[PDB]
Amino acid sequence: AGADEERAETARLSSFIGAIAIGDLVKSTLGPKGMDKILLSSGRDASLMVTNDGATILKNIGVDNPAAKVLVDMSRVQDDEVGDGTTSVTVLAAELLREAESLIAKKIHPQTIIAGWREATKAARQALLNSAVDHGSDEVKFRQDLMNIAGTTLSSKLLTHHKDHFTKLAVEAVLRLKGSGNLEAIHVIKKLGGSLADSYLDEGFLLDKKIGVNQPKRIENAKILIANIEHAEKEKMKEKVERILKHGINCFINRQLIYNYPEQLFGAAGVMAIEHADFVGVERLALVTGGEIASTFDHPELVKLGSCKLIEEVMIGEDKLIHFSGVALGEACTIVLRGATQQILDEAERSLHDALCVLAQTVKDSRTVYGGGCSEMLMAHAVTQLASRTPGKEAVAMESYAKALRMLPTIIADNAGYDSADLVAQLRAAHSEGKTTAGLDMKEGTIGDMSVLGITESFQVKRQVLLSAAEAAEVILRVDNIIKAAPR
Amino acid sequence: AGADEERAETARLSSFIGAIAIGDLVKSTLGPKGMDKILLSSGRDASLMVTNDGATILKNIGVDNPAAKVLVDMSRVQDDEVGDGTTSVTVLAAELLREAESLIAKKIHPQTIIAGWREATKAARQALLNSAVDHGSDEVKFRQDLMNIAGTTLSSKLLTHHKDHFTKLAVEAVLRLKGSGNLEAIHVIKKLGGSLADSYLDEGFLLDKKIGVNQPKRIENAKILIANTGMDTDKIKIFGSRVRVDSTAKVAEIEHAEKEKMKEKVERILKHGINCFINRQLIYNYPEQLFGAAGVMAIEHADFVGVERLALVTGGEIASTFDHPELVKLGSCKLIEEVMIGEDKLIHFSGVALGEACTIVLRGATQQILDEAERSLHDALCVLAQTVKDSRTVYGGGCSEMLMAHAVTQLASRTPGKEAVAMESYAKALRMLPTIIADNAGYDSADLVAQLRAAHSEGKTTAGLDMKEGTIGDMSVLGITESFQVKRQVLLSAAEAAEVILRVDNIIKAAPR
Amino acid sequence: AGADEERAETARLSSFIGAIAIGDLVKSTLGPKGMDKILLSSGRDASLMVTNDGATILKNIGVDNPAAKVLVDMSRVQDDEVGDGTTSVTVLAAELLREAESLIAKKIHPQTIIAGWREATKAARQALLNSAVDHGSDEVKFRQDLMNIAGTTLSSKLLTHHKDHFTKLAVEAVLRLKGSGNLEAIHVIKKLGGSLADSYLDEGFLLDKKIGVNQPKRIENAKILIANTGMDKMKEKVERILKHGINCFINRQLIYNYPEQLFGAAGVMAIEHADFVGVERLALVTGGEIASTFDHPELVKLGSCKLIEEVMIGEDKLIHFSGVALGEACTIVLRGATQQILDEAERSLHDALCVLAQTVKDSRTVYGGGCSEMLMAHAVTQLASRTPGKEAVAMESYAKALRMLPTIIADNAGYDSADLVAQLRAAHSEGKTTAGLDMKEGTIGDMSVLGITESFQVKRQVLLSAAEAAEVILRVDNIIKAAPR
Amino acid sequence: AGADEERAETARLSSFIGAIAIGDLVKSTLGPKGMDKILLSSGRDASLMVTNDGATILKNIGVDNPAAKVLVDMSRVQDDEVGDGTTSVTVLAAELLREAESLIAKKIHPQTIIAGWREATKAARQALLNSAVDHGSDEVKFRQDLMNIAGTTLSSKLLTHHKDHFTKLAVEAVLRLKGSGNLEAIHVIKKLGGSLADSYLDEGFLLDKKIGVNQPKRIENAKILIANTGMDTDKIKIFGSRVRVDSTAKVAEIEHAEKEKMKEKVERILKHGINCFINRQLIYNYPEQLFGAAGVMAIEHADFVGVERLALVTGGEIASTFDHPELVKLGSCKLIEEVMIGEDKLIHFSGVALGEACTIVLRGATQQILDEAERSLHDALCVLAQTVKDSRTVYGGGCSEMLMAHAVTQLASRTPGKEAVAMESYAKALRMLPTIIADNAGYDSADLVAQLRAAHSEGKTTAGLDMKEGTIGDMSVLGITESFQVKRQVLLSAAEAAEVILRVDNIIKAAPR
Repeated sequence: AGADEERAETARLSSFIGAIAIGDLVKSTLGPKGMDKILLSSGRDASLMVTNDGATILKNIGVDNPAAKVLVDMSRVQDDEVGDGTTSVTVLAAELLREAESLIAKKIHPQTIIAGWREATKAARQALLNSAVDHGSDEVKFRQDLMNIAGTTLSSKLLTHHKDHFTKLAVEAVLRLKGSGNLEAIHVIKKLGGSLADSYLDEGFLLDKKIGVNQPKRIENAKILIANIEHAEKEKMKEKVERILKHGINCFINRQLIYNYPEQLFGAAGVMAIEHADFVGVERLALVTGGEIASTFDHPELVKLGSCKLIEEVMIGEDKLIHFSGVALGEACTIVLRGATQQILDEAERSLHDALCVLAQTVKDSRTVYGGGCSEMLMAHAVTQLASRTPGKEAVAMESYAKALRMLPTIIADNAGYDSADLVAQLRAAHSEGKTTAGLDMKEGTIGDMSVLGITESFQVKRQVLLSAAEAAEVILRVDNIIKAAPR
Repeated sequence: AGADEERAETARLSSFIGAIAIGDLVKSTLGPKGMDKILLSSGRDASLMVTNDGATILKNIGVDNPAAKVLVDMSRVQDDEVGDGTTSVTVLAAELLREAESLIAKKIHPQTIIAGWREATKAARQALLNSAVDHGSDEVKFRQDLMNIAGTTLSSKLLTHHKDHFTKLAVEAVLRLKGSGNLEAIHVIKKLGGSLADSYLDEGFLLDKKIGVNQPKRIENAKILIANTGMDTDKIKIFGSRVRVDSTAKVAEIEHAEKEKMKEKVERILKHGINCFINRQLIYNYPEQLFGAAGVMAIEHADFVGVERLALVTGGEIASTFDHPELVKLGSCKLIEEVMIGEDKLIHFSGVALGEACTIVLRGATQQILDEAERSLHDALCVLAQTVKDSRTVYGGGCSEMLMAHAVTQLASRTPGKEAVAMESYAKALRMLPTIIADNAGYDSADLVAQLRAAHSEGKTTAGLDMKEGTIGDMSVLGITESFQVKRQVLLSAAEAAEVILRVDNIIKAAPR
Repeated sequence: AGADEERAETARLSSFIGAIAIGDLVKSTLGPKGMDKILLSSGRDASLMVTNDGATILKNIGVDNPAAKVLVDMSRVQDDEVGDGTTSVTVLAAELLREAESLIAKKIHPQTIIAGWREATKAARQALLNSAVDHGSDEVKFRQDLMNIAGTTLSSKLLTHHKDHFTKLAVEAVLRLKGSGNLEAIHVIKKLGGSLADSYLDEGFLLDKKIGVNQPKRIENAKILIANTGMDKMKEKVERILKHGINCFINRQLIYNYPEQLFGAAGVMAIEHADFVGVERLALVTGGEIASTFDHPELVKLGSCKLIEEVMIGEDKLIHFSGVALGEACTIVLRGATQQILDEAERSLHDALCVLAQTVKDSRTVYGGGCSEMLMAHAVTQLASRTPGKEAVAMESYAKALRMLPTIIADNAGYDSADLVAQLRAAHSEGKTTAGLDMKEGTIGDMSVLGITESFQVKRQVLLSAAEAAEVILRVDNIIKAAPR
Repeated sequence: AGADEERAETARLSSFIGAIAIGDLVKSTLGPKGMDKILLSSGRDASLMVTNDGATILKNIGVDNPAAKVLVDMSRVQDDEVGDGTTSVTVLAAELLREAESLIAKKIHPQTIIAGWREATKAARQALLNSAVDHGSDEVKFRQDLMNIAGTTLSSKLLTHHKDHFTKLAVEAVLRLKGSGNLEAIHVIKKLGGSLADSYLDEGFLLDKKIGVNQPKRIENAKILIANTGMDTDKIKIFGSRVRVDSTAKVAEIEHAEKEKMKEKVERILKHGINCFINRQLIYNYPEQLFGAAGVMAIEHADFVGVERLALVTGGEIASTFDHPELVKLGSCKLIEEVMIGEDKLIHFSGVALGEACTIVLRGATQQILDEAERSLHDALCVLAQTVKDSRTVYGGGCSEMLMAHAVTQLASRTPGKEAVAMESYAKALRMLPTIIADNAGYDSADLVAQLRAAHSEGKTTAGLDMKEGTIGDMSVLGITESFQVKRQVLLSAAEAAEVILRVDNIIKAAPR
């Protein structure tokens, strides 16, 4: 018999070990004091990637022979419906495995124990019916629009002091982006500087390049041009200007290298040109400006369409950047974030991305549950009764699944800056009482009414995680006759 | 000549160790709650090969120095007559070796113990034409088409939580396939996503490739072109040099030649009404612009295995140089289209006039467990083809094995000297199988042995090992049956294979390399 | 992904060691007795670079595996806003790590302590707004212009013999600079010549080139031509040239020899291979021009006429562009004995140039010499006991961090630091804002009389930077770098 | 390596060690239950050779420094005269060295003992004409063709279950081979598919090659063409340089010349009706297209040994340049087809007018054991031809050996001791064969030797060792007899082979080793 064939302690052990390694990096990731991690791999890579977004980093690397890559793969499917909030789904699945060592002690066919997954099914649907849910989300909405879930996504981030304001801003972006238009060209970049808003909302696309030191500082009623013996050269210079002056051209964007002679002309003319502009920015721009047909210098007049509300290069603080705004279409937009400048700040890139996808499905699902772990504690109180009442080893299955839910309250609290045991202690009493609105308040250090906060979780997050968490655990109970394995 | 010299007992030890190692990995697999395990090999494979079928996994890799690969090789010949169901045959041979320690204490000649192997042929009587087996297999059959044996083969396999449905599907595939044709062009692939059914049973042949973004979405009344030689043209055997030509107007001569190559492809193609072009290799860029405007869909670097299968299905192609079109090419016309299965974009060839060959498509939840379907798929194809045309089956769950065991113990004493001891050791070899079935179950093996024997001795052949139950039950209610053929060949298989292990050192042939 | 992984107690230690190593090198660089440090590297380094200014040397090199480069990187953003004065911000951030040993003694959760940083948010108020004052820096100002902060800024620098005079000069530059809105046109170079003044203030831009050992010395009502393309034909250049009255030609590249004979007879001074960077500033200065082919003259070119001449300075002969109409851009020229200490001036100026531009805009400053530093410590001690407690242990620890600064300033000076710290606190608690550490005295004295003051901006930004940067350290692992192994 | 450091008596030891090493390996080979051995070597070999025939493996390899190959080399001359049957002669020679230890304490002139070999001719002239004999074998013969000695040759080999049937087949092969025509063109190969018969008789020659994917599947009324020179054209007597052409304009002239080679082959081909072309070497690509359209099957790189044999079979041909077709070549037109032996593909040439040369194809149930058939077949082919030609035989199963042993023991003692001691040592040497026959039989050796001697001493020549019985039985009833020639020349040759052993040490083959 060839190859390494493992199922029993052998499969379970490897599954066990894969889950424990992932949980330690991820646990610090969740909540207000969530920690940013940068990964550098020695060999076959040359830089450190900053991602404290659990979904993004896990997808990127297939580090070991032990099983975990497939478990990792299913999270992204989750991340398109809701996906986000905080990365808690992976952590819960991992701890479920730890009780399995206890299971070897009971030394029997563990498949009967598989009933825990059945238990997961009732518990999953139970949280889909029991408690209070939002009835709002009218469309546009005066202020139930945000200050809610994005804030919870933001809760996972330290930057959430001035930032909670920024989170509010993201819904304005979604309100403009809904209906017939698809969830297309959305661009966000953080910047160096300090103001009350700590962010500006553009009515257009944001780019980072400059023609040269010479040229007009900014342009208004702007026109945009996008392009795919020495005396003879001058003819190229003049044709450009002759076509240029009549239009009133204010800005030129070129995907590739730009010839030096025209640069001189642009400065005097009052026209801003961009050398080697990135192609991806351009495609988003075409949808935004109304598009144009890009070919040879014949491109001018009406083959070119150009929006003109306002194009300017503005110092936001440290580094100069160029702002395109006021697109007539409204389908494609850009949001500019600001911060104190840290890896923790790059964390915000995750948060907003997390926020845009969630609202798209918030209107479509018309269903939500309370955030801050309110949903999770309530399920736990109900499941505890269930374990003892049922007969057999089935009860063992049911009891272990129930205690898994305990960690979410603990994980949010641990990164809070407050002691988890007391938190776990106080939290359970409130939820048991039958008070659904009450949950974990990171800001107050204890428990409070999150309805006021407005924090809510989208309906899709609870149903996909609970059913799919099974892969981590199914491997555990296929059989447990305990023989070999190759631990790590 | 060439060291590694072993004889008698020294030879037995290398042999003895190989048999014990194989049994523990394979033991887990047998029965309704069997085992599926993930294989990593590193350096030359770089992926997870989790295999349920003992036969499939054993053939793929020759892991170590001790001899066992040859014993493994023999199982496939058994498979190419049926040798599947649930893997049990390898285990019987392994336990044969344990009695050998007993044999040294015997103090007789060890090589007429070997004559015991002819006894194994005699043992064939116990499992052959002994006990009623099955009825049915009318042809096309309304309800006996499946939900029987495939389900049991699958029962030992984990995938059966959703795969038991897949198993039912496979006989539909055999009904279309069976006839004087024999067994060709059955193409089956696994998909990285899907629905509850987890399989879609396509009308014809399924391939996954696209010409490029520019080109028409569908073609109908389709013509198919297959070429041995690529579209690419230039260098030949001898470059003649990397060239620049002596002036301005001769550069044009080389450029012009490329245009002709374009011209031949369009002129021949348009008359035929060419809907799709499939080439097993690199495709030259110039023709690609042409195909888009024409309304023709081409496939770059199509796999040769897919192409040959397609040729049988379409009606064949004579694959030569650009003269290849019109009648040297036989094109079947129905529909060729690129469709999305439910996730990834694939191209479907269907509506084949021949009808001889068909394609099965599988879908899943994206895990190690999903790749399980790929291996189990191979396992399923073998069971169903044989079950319908052999018109014979035996009760599963080890029911057949215990009944045989009761009769064999009696036989050894009955014979006189030399014949008696050899045959008895073979007889006890049947006893481990009941134990192996129960052990993977998660239920107590010792309890199982005494209760099991009592039901078989009594005469009720239906009773067997019920893993779901944890005790002994009625096998027939389950619908668990084993192909008749697996038992007939295994008895012959075990006899020749078991003593291979008793004579060992390092056995021959592979085919000259 | 692989990497090197450290967490909670072990990760903190690596952070701990990086902070302590930096503080010892930087501590010697504070106040009138600051020590000059010299460094050498091989590969992309050409020669020994010696920098008093902590920010300049730290930015240049990421020497080893331990984490510290990002903390270091941050100080420069502060520098554009102000940064300098004396390097102390790095020291305060470093010492806050010492209380971490105390945190293990706490034995619970390091995150809760982090609340003190919020308490610091309350700060940047009580430090300077309240407690210590400076009422002045009204605008331009007759005598508070200098003989103040620059002297302290240069105190850390050994140059301060002749150099303190140089420092006085720097505030004159700010006065012209203030009004329009922002800094982006100041150029500073050092010369190999020597004089008591040790510096000349140029009303325009300074460049170091000559046409050749021929051509007129002086041009009048000068017109300036800048060309993108090289001169590498004779008649076209002269015909266009004569009509303009062309006094000087500057080309950013190789120049062709035939033209050169013509320029001398005409009475036109040309510059060969003038650096592009100098030219770009000149364009803003002179109104700019479009530097095209030989169609360049007349209208596409703009020229500023005042005085362009070659004048010897000390030893070397330099060419002076001056009298710019715009007024936005100005050039500072420094001269000295000619030693690594002289190069120290290059390090030293990027410590005073930035401060002054900011001094007019803030309209606020604080007394220097650590006067602000001890007073803030007295105020913060009260805060720890008043806040109920979680925010208190953390807050008290921050307060004691301020105690080291008085000690570091004294240590540099050549006096017993504890005695110094001791005498210092009594004067600050008294209510006299002006009183501070007088290193020359060896005791405490009136900071205002010898003039030292610190920009308001340095203290308010540092509080935000030192604190927030320090907390990222406890949670952050690996830090951006190559890290093979 | 310089000085061996062995002295006079120890010189004897090197001979002594060589004899003991060889006897154990050959020991399993003898008698109805024998073991098959596989050898693996690195250094100018290939992949594992398996030899049941002791003579074949010993002859092929010069493994080590001690003397033995010269003894070994001798067995082949025996093989031409008779050879095979079972390998026993090597075993007896090795045994005689064991008594030499007894001889050292026998403070007696060792060379006198040599006279034993002088009287070893007594075994030579006494075994001959005083025991058994065969007098039949008329020619072809209805039942004496086999089911005799070949079965005995096979008996030494375990395969005797399915295999004894195969041995019977071999005589059919010898009968067709007999007449005034010569010993030419015999070829045997095995197939990996199971059948009870395990063999098929092919009327013609078997080869395994094909023209390509295109071409008619089979041909009928076939004409065969063999070429001494390759289809490839360019080199000629004078190369014309290794050039090509300075552009692609002038490339056309060279290409045109190629077409003429294509034309000559078709013109000559069509008139003849040519159905198959066989060439021993590389085949040029251009003609390949021609053959497919014409309907002619050609073979690329055909092996020369098969070809030469084929020529005798087809009536032959004169192979030279392309002038070679029509009358210069003679072809046999019965049937040439590529047929699948239910498994691995191969091509069959059949219906030869000459009848002089024929080929045997064997099929295997599934094991190492049927490569054994290659091993076994060689033994069966040679033995039967000898039985008819010699017109003499002796009883098998060791019947001959015990009788002679009884006769030898009396002569030594009753003659003068100088000639007596030598003779007596020789006598007990014959004793081991009875022991080895029983040893591989399955019964205790001690009991067997004892019961054996009493029956032979009494006077029944027919009685011998019945391995199936485990005791002594009537040899004649089982039909086992040994060719008279195997006994006749072994006694003479063994006597002169053993003599070279005691006196001479170091000896071996060629240098580099």
